[PDB]
Amino acid sequence: ASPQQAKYCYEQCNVNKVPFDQCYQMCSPLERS
Repeated sequence: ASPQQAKYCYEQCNVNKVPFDQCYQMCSPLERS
């Protein structure tokens, strides 16, 4: 597992430019699916 990679995804998603729901859409497979 890698909670760090998850946190990176949820961080960089909005840092770059994506809506929260889109962030969840992309990072969810990584974090928990």
